[PDB]
Amino acid sequence: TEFKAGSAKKGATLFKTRCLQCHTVEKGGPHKVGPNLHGIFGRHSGQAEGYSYTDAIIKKNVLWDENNMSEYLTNPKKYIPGTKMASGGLKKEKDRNDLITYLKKAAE
Amino acid sequence: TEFKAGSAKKGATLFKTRCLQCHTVEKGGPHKVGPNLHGIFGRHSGQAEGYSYTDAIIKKNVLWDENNMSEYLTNPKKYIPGTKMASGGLKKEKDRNDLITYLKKAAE
Ligand code: HEC
Ligand code: HEC
Repeated sequence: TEFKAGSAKKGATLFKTRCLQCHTVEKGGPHKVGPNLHGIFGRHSGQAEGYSYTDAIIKKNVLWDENNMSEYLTNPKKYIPGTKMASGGLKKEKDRNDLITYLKKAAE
Repeated sequence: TEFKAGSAKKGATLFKTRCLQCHTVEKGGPHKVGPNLHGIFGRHSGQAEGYSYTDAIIKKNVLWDENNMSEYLTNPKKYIPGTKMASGGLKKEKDRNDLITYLKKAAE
């Protein structure tokens, strides 16, 4: 990979401070500004049901792997021009690594 | 993605004619020349237990997604220099697509 396992604990707190505002990760969690992320890994972009995605994300049709998720998080709009995810991104690979480690584990 | 779903039926027969010689895909299937492929998607390269992999594959530490699997199949040795998988590859994207479609489904 080009993703290195980080601290799932560190990633949990990054999630809460950077992602929670718009998303849930638990199975059965609701869509909010952003879609619930349970089971995101291996799923393609813009496929959660009952969520209204941008045309851009559906069509980018990104396959979510720890690798892909990394570029996305780096700079969402640069990666999927047109996305309405209003996040400036996680510029440090160390933060991304911790977050993805946490997300790999909690969205399963 | 850059992978398009094909014919799972077509992929089953490509598997049997090109992959079966060295691999099994069923859960509980044994390692043969090549490792059993059950649950390969989302797993990193060189991690099936009880199989003796090349140094190269372990270290390539490729994360298996439909996308990755595609490049691999295209030309194994060009993608993982040092691998002992003795396959010349699947040059047509249409064949790859059918195979991966089948593999996505059978290795789950
Ligand atoms: C609101 C201010 C958000 C914050 C903070 C984060 N995300 Fe987000 N996300 C948001 C929206 C509005 C959308 C949908 C975009 C669209 O163009 O329709 C998303 C989407 C995602 C995705 C893609 C989901 C898919 O089903 O394809 C992922 C993987 C994602 N968001 C993850 C994520 C993470 C891990 C965040 C914290 C670093 C995060 N987002 C912040 C809104 C918002
Ligand atoms: C014997 C002549 C093989 C044929 C035909 C195919 N594969 Fe293979 N595969 C083979 C070996 C000896 C190995 C291990 C390589 C090493 O360097 O140790 C592999 C490995 C794979 C992998 C990687 C597995 C992992 O656990 O990381 C995959 C995804 C794979 N093989 C798939 C595959 C497919 C789909 C094939 C048909 C087109 C196929 N292989 C042919 C041996 C042989």
